[PDB]
This record gives sequence, C-alpha cells and structure tokens, in this order.
Amino acid sequence: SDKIHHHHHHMIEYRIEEAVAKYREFYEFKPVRESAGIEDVKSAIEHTNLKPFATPDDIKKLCLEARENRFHGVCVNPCYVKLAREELEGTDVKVVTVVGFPLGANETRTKAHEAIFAVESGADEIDMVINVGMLKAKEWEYVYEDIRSVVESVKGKVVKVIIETCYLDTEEKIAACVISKLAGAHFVKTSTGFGTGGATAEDVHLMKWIVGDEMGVKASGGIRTFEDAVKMIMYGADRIGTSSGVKIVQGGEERYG
Amino acid sequence: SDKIHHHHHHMIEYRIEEAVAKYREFYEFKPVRESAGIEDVKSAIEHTNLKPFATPDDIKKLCLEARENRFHGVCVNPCYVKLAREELEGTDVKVVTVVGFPLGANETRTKAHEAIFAVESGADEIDMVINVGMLKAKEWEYVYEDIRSVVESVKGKVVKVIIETCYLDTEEKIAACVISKLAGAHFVKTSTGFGTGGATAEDVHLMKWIVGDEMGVKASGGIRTFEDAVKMIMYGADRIGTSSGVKIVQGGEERYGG
Repeated sequence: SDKIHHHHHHMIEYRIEEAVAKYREFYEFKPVRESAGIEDVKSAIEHTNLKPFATPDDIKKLCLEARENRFHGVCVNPCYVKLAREELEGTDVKVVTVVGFPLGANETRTKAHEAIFAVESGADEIDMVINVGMLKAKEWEYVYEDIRSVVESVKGKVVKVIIETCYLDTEEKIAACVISKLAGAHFVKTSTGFGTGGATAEDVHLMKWIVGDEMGVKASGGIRTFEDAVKMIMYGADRIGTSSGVKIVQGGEERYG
Repeated sequence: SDKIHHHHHHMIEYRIEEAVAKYREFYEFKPVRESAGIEDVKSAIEHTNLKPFATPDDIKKLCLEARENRFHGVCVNPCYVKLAREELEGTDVKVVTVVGFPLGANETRTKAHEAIFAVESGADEIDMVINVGMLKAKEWEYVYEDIRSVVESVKGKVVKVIIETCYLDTEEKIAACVISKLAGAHFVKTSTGFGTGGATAEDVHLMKWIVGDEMGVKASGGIRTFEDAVKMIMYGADRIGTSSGVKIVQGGEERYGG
C-alpha cells in the first residue's frame, strides 16, 4: 500500500538524518585495531576472479590457490558457482558470488531470482550491488525494497551490499549503510572494482562506524599488497575482496614474516 | 541427453571452421556503402544511458532527446524499462534494455528470466552479453544454449548478442557470430562500453561479412562524433550504440547541413 510505503520512506529518511547528525557531532577518523598479522589477512580474504573472460580452468586455479593459502572463500560469477562448489567440496572455503553485478540496475525481481539460483547452485554468501541511481534520487523505499527482497529470498545466508563508494557523497554513503542495515543485510561492501575508484580507509572506517560491531564491512577494489590489506583491517574491515591474494600473502611473508 | 549435446557441439565446431575457411580464402576489408547522411545516422542511433548512477530524471531527459532528434530507440538498464516506456508512449521510439550485462557471466536461466521480465515491463529489444569465458574455453554448446534460451524466451522480440570484441581474437569473433546466428539472434553487437575497447570499422565489417545481409550489426563503444557514426555505417553497421547522439546530430548539422 502507498500509505504504508510512504510512511516507511519517511521513517527511513529520519533514520538517515539521525545518523548524519550523530556523524556530524561525534565522528572521528582513527584505527579500530592496533595491528594485523598474516593469519588475520588470510582469514579476511575472499579470493576473487570476476573477469568476463575467466575460463573453467581459471576457476579451478582460483579454488586451488584458496586451498593452498587457507583463504576464507572464493568469489566467482554466478555461472561458476556449481564448479567452485565441486572444486572445494569437503573444505571450509566459502563460495561467494555476486548479484546484480556490477551495475546494480537490474529489476529487483531479477536480483532476487539470481540470489535464489546462486544459493541453489551452492553459494554460501551473496554480494549484491545497490541501485546507485535510485539512492542518488533519494528513493529510499525503492532501495530498501531492492535490498530486502534479496535478503528475504536467501534468508539464513549472508548478503553483503556493495554501495559503490566511488559514486557517492558522504551523506549518501551514510544513507546506503543505514538502509542496508534496516533491510537485514549482514555486510556492507565498498566497491565493485568496475567503477571509478576502490576501497579507502576513510570509507571503510565511516562504514564500520555507522553500522557498528554487529555488521560486517568488506573492503574491495584496488587492494593489491599486504600493506593495503593491513590498512583496511586496521580501519575496520572484516573481509577483503581482492584478486591479488597470492601476492598479498607473499608480500606479508617477505616484508613482515 | 549428453550424446545430443555432444553431437551438436561438434556440428557448431564444423560451422565455425567453415566460416573461418571462407574468411581465409575470400575476406577483403572495404566499405559496404558509399556514404551516410544525417537521416541515416538518426535512424541508426540507440540513444543510451547505462550509468549505474543514472536517475529517473536522467532517463526522462534521455527519452526527450530521443523524441526531439527522432532516434530509433533509447537503451536503458532494466530497472528503468517501465519508466522509458511511459516516457515514450505515443511515439514509435523503441525501448531497448540489456541482459546479463556487462559481464555475460550469470547463469543462463538468470539471463532468460531477466529477458522475460524486461519484455513484461515493456522492452522492445534485448541486448544480451555472450559468456566470453566459456567462448574462450571453446565450450560452443554452452555458449549456444545460453543465447538460444534467451532468444526463445522472448520469441517475437529482437535479441542482439554483445560479443565484446575487445577480449577476442579474430577466430573467436568469427565463432561468436556463427554461434549467435545459429542460436537465432537478430543482431551481433561489438561492445558493452565497460570493457577495454569499443567499436572499430574492422570489427564491424568482419562481423557483417560473416553474418550477411539478413542479420544486423550494431556498432557500440567509443562512438563520439558524426564522422565516427558515418564510418561505422559505411563499413556495415545497421545500428549505433552511443550516449553522444545529441552531439553527433548537432555536429553533422553544423558541418554538413540539414
């Protein structure tokens, strides 16, 4: 009903304003952790290949690298979820895929179907993209329902919302986090890697600050080195999205081992 | 069954090899048409905004520009098909959207559902992305079924297959066109605009030469000027994917007249 959705849109706007007011009065940028070691970095890494030209052989190599390095999970496009699941069968390495990715501009019902299909094919977690255009137009109820439909469709499974920080101002980043939390998502995530920018420590920390300890932040896009990964964890990242995990581990062992 | 899929995979391989043979023996790069005017360019343009940050207001403006300039269609992300249809009601400007776009790496059923939903919402045509990685792995039957399932799901609507030429060698461009044609698609298209390169006259001509005169070629990615649009049409493009349509038209009028 319009009445119900209009009221709900209003309550979202007030929650966003509350967060912005608290940010303006109390926010300060500083680390959340003293340090981060090699094992902490491995445990945070979701080892990723989302290239449109990746082959089945590339995915097999990615899953092998995840086993060898003890990464948290792999992240692959939906067409390769079944393959990744078979390659990792018997291990604790998670299979993560992406929904409505990388543009976030699918019909909500397509996102919801893609998520359902992914879980049926063996995904443990879903990283979806927010509708950035609709967020920028302040259509909060649309953005809410878009995330909520995906969350409810795979309830019991982890859903991460990619907010695509590179296209947003500070208040829009805050709005994206607040809406993702209200909709029952488990993580917010910085970037698709297909936009104009990637993870910054400033964005990661703001996100963690807004969402709190009980919701995850995943830093992604441009994380190439051990130092990059450590920085993101020190400023509040719970997971890292990268395709450079092999070099990250090698740099950690070489420079800090 | 697996025998039937196996046999069909082999059949496709033979069709690709036949096309490559013809190309090696007979291909010559040259223009298909001696020129193109402003009315030709307008008729070819699919006026596009697929930016993830596009707002409803941006889409309304896009549709206005398409009506003002008498372009063939607009091309918008699926969330905006119903909006574009409403904005164009009473005109014959087509509403085009994109499926499995831009990475082509969704499960086939997801592409097929997305296409059905887009047609239910009011799309006239669908531009889908080929699964590039499975093409590069020579999984011809997978690639065929992925296209065919979409085509059949929206029977009666035009389906274009984006082959994403920037990631393919010459033989793979040929294979992508042969498969697209066999699967019943109506057009092949060069580029998503989210890869590492866009349309070239050499790609457009090669694709038109392989698919022939009863299948279309849409040139897309990096088409900025009137002269670029004319070039693509001269070498075999039937449609132009661009966001620069306003400057393309103004450009042709200023430099060559109405």
